[PDB]
Amino acid sequence: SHADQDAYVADVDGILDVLRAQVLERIFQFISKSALSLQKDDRINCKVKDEQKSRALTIIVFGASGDLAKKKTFPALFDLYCGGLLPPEVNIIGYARTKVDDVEKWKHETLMKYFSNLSERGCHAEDFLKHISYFCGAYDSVDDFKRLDAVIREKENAFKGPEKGGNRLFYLALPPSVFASVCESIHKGAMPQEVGGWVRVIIEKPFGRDTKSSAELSQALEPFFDESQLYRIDHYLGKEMVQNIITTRFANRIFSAVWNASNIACVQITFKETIGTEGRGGYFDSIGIIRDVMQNHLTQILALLAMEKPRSLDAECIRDEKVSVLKCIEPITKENCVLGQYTASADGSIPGYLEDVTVPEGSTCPTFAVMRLNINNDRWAGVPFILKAGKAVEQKYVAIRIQFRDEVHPYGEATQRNELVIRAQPSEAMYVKITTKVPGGDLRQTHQTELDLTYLPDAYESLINDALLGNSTNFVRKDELDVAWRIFTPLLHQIDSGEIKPIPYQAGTRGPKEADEFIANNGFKHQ
Amino acid sequence: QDAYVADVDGILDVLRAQVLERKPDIFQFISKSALSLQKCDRINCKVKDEQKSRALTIIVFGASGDLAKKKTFPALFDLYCGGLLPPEVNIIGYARTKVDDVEKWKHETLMKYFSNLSERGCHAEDFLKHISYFCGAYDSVDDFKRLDAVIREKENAFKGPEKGGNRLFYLALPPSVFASVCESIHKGAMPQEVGGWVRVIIEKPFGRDTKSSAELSQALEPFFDESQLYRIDHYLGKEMVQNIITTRFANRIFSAVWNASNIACVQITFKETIGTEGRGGYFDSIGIIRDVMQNHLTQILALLAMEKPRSLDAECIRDEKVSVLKCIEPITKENCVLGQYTASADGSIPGYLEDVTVPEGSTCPTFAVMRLNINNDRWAGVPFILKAGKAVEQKYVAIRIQFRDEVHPYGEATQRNELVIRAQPSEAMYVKITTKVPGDLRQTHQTELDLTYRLPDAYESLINDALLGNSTNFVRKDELDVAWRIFTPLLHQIDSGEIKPIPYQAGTRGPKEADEFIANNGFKHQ
Amino acid sequence: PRSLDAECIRDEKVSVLKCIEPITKENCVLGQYTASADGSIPGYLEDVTVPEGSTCPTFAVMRLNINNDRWAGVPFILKAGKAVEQKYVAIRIQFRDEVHPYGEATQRNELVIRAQPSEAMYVKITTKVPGDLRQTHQTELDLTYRLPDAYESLINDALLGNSTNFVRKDELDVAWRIFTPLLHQIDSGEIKPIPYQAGTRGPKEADEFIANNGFKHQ
Amino acid sequence: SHADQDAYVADVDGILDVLRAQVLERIFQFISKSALSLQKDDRINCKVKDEQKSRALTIIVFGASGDLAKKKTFPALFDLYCGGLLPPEVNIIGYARTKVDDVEKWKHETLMKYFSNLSERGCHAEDFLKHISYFCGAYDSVDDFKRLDAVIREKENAFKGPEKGGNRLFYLALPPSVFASVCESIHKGAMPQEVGGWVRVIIEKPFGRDTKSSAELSQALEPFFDESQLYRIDHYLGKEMVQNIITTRFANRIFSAVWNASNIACVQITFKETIGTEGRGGYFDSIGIIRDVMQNHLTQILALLAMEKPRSLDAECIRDEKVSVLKCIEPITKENCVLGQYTASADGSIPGYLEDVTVPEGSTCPTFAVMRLNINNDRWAGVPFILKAGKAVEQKYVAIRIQFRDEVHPYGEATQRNELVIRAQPSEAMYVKITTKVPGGDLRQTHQTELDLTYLPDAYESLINDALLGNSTNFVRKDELDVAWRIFTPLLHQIDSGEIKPIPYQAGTRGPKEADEFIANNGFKHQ
Repeated sequence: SHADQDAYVADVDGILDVLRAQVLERIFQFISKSALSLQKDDRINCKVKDEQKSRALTIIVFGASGDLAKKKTFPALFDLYCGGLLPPEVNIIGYARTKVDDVEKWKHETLMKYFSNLSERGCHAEDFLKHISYFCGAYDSVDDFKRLDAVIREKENAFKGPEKGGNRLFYLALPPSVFASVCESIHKGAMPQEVGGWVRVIIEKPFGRDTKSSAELSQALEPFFDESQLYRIDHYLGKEMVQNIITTRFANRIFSAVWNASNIACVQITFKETIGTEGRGGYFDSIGIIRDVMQNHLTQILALLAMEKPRSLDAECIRDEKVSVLKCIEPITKENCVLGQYTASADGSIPGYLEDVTVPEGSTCPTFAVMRLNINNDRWAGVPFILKAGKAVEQKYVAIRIQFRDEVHPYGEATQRNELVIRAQPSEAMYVKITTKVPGGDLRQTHQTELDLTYLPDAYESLINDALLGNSTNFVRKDELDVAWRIFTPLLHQIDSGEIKPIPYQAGTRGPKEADEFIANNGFKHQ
Repeated sequence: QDAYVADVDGILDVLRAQVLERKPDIFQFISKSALSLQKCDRINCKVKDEQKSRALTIIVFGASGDLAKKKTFPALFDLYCGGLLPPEVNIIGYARTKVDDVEKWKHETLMKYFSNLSERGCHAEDFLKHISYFCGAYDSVDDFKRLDAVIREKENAFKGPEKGGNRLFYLALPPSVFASVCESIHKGAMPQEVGGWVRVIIEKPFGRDTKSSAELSQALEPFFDESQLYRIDHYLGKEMVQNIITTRFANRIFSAVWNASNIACVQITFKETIGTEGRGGYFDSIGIIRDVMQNHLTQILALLAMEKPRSLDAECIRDEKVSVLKCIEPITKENCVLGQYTASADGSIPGYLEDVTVPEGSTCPTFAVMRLNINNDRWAGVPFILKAGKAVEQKYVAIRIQFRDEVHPYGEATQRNELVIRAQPSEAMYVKITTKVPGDLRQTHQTELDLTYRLPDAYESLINDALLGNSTNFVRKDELDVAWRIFTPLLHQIDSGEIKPIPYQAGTRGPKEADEFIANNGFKHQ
Repeated sequence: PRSLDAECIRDEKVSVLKCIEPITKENCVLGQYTASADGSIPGYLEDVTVPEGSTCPTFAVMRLNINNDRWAGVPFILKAGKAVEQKYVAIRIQFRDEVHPYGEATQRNELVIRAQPSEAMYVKITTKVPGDLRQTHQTELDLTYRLPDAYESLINDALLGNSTNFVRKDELDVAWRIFTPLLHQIDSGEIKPIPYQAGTRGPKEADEFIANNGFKHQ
Repeated sequence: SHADQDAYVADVDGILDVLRAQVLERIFQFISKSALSLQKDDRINCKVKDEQKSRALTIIVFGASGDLAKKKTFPALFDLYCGGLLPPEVNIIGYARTKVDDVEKWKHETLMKYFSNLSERGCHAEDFLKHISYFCGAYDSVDDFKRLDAVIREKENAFKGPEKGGNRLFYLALPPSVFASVCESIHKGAMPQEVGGWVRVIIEKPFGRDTKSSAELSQALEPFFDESQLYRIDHYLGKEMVQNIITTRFANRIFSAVWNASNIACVQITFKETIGTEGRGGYFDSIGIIRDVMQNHLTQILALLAMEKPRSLDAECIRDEKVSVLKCIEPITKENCVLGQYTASADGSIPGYLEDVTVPEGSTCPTFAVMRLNINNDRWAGVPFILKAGKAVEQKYVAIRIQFRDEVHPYGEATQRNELVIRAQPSEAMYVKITTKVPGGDLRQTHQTELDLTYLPDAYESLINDALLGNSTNFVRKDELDVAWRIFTPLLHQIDSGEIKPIPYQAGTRGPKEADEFIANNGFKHQ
């Protein structure tokens, strides 16, 4: 029955392929006619693409003096440069409100301080600054963007290459409250030239804090930029993990056939940090652990892991699949959620969550959450999916763990549950645990063995790269974002209404003992 | 063309997604989705010889109003493109505001709202040539005499055999000015004695209770009679009414089951996803019952429940509409559940009370389920349920007739048959029955039999009907009176606060209590 | 098996063999070796103790059909050859391809259990290469963690009284019923061995037979 | 990519060198430990060698009365003597079946007639004969070899030098049919004394006539003598050409870096003689031009020229390389071979091949062959290699010609293909053709110039010398010989089966016009 669902998809896809094979030799009405008839039977080595070095490119980092841009975005562009993935004629413009006199001292004192000191990159720092300009403006004056437009065209017409016009990535390293005006501004007069050039806009979290707030922003931006252009970025989702999820499964019959209710006992996605929040109640307390990394980061990982088979690796096909599976998820219930808030470490080195000037005294805000999701579809019905996130815990870990059902017969206690782990932190690792024979001679003399399925810019860097390459896969689409918010918002309301409460846990522990009881009571068996 | 490799792949991508959602048993589904994925011409004149034999003038009062410019004029345009207006048709937009440039007015106020369809848009300029603007009062006899002269002008120039002219007056106005417009027409701009009829379309609301409605009917009747008067309900399509009347009355099978001994319940449902959209203030005076239930749903009920007409002539159908309505008991508060929408989850629809033009403490229902009792031989003890809702989970209008179950012998291997007539979001009509599956008789399948074989839309259908003089789908004076007597006690109870609307979230089905009410009044889910 | 006891394993050996249809001549390609290029292996017919006109096969590929729920329509191919290109004994399970979505960026997974010329057991899968998902690599996962050799293992087994790897009487009977019609057809001359040169893989027709019965090379 | 292959070899060799540098200061397990840790980061002037004049040496020329021995081997030993490369105590024994009475008249009438008359050597003839003995025996009687053994020990114990025992070179100037018995005979009782002495055995062509025949001989000899002892000799491969091939390339970055597919357009190895076969159909007709010089002589030249880089100049390292590259050669096809047979010269002075009593009338035997080999490896894939051999042609020539790809841009017709020529006959010559500027002044005014890369016993003599010195480089090893035969045998079969036929050509012409068309159609452009 599980085999027939997959077979039905594979049949449909096979029928579409033979239509495709025909309708690529000389119209909708040829589909219907063929349907009836089928029935009857060191130096930066440039790695960039040709199209990439074929037209001009300007990256505009708006809010260029803000912490995010100088400490993260520009150092990330710097690494892409060093790794030979920026086009060689790349123009980069930091835009910001403060007027500046010595442009070169700004690049050095505001930007360079934060570049990578590593000796493999030290050499290139000054090289990369030749590509950077400064521009002083506001985020709402149509004037300033007409001025910017002229500056961009200056650099664009100066390009020494075949195609005219210029591609423009607008990076809004800004508070979301200004996204709408900046976007309207770019629409009114800083879009790429008519002759040629794509436009793309990277926007930064938070993408609202609930269904309502998030949809307001989407409605606000959608008059000016469509889903082929907008790129809602998640700093923590890396290429390497996404490929581990998609390829390992979908390229391989062995894994594909077991990726279902009939074979999987339980699935946990875990995001754990030893660091706390000290001195950042300024952002965190309003947000909480669920909105911070679970609604956005863990849920995209879930979507990629649980989705049905896309017909191809085209980005929007994958995104279609993320949306369909997210739509099968029941809104999380307060009955399926255990919350924590951290207090001071036993040793007394790390201070508790409430022990912070920037945190409302008596705050009830969760720094820890374990929850069970139910995915109601043919593939997943009944399978526990556990999401876990926690700050100030025992170790820094990010992994998927899939636990498969035991074969009780006939090995019994001489075997145990196979598992598959996809780890991204503290380092990349992907393995299956299986039971093998030992040499030298009874059949029940067995070992556990971990098979290593394993065969560079970091997560953030590779997202900027994908956006330059025009690949939307790992970016949350508008519809996708809405559904995710609908999965979490009702629980978030019950939390704000006090209906469930965080359990205290000392910084440096696993978290609340009740969380582990919860996990073990939701289908997981300790190895 | 590496963008031919692309677009067909997207086509396939859409087909794929269709089949994986619906999951057919696949070639034929792909076949019939390819054809649903497809689905400078001269206007061929489809008009009768009586219609081309005399001049026609259509006068839209309130022409610069939202109803007339967004709905009436685009409708007339569609009829023009469809060949359903005579070739020499004269249409006059009458309004109170002076206009420097009538040609600008035509482009900016009307053409803006014409269907931007390829096979329509290229007639727009030809259509505007049939349209004039006229500036006047709605109550001054001299203005209608000046209108009369503007019309006679066009009539007396008619390039055709009969003299005089037919005049359709469309009153796209508040009901408060109808009496004065009608009187003004009576005294000032009736058709020429030499020849032509006068017809007058008037828009809802037709009062807000028995008394006010009767007052309004008495205020109009000295000027126009029920052969002239056309109380339009925009939603009642020709296609759904043929479904209701022919399927039943032409067939022994459906005639024979259309009664108390075979029908468990009947539900007439009107659902929209839109809210009041800023215009809460206006709606707050009316409420959902007066808005669509006392008028639209009740006409549907009438047609569904009537005895057999002495003929298929319009007034015979109307007589039967009247007779069955006369058998309906006034709705009680106990047989009524009210709702009032709150904000949608994504906030695209603000709550009904969030609208600043809605007064604090409003108790106005945006949703209503109720039960009517038709006390006659055909219907005694059969629950008729009317349901109407704004800001619910989908856009949908349908009749669902559920027949009594056959307990023996199939037991749980069968369930209640249904006949469904849907008008929105598309036309369908079908029966759910149980059939065998291709050893045991107990192995059965619920199956749907499609009974249903650019036509004009429901509103356009009614305007065409009024041009041809077919009264069928218009509420007659006596019919209207009786309809108000069904609902007015309930409305009084509601206005005295005896029933309170239950809050529901916009985008949901409505209050859980409304579904329980349906399930408690003869409906089974299965 | 109902358990890992020897006779339970043997019961199951018997049951599955009982589901196999007798091999037909049409599902059999025969070979007979000729002299190696360097003459180190004289041709089969050059041996004086071989009678003139011998039609005896030194090589055989054939297909068996296991008619049960688990195996219906799965080709099982047995191949045995003398004087071919290498010394080798292995099981190769090839899994069905995932056409969508990787297309030509993937290929059929395999599980291989080799005993000769050394023990190996491994799965071929496709994995990602460390931007595009379409960039993939075929990789081999070793599943295998002076022990006695195969023959010594069996004698030890007989000393300990473990029957597992020995053909039981009923099992044997059933095995003969799989092959005997084919052997009769072969002894009546209805199939003729194709000459192949010693040191080569065997007749080209044997490889084509494999490729025509569900195996893809890639 | 071509640069990365060479770089990979040079890296590996560099890693092995640092292992070598460590593991020469105090075991396999030290390789693995150092591997992980490297990751984390007139009168004869005697020219002979000391070892040579340090132990006794007996050269036994078996079949000493045969034509080969008296006309070639003994005169060749005579020249080595004159050139001061035989040890001064050298014993030389001619062995043969005829019983002889006056040993001194045999040396004079059978041997001396054929020594070099040249006045620089005339003087030494009688000197060299003092070193020669005669021995009468058969090639299968264990008795005779025990008798020989005693005679050798006689001469060996009489040696007036430090080390005891005696080194023995057995030279089988014999028909190959007797190699096996003579070798068994020497094994049974004429090997060097236990105390000391190497044994070496020179055997003479033909080494079979195909894969099967050649491997029989190898199996026959290998019970008695291994590959450090057996010396399959090719009279025509000279030291001077071998060094030109190996040194010029492998000692020099300039040549090494261009010795590949990416730079070379085509390569021809040519062996041409004006002489015919008259009165030697007795050997030739059974053999043909392909087996005579192409399978054996041209192919060793090819191997040396095409081989990958050996880690050192140790002989067996070079031979390993000859084998690996030979293994990359596709068996020659009849589609890639043009054959000729010569008829009488136009002038009518040289008689045709069939015009000979010792030649089967109607013989189809090729006196001429041009063929294309494909070497399927990273270095050579797609590069035409043309072998050409012909008897009774226009000139006596033996040369390698390497034709490099044109640099079309930017000199155009003011430049042409560089070439490298290594000639051995009619005289030694090695040059590159390149394009230079002329003085007195446009950049496109250019000349062709041949650079001379040039800075003594003959070919045969220097092979006997290498064998005395124990150097196997220019001798075909057992595995090497097998692979070469596998490259040629299938074509030789198609030839014997008549599937391609020789074209007639008049003695004294280039050969068949079709051969030159063939060459020009296989990548070569005339200068």
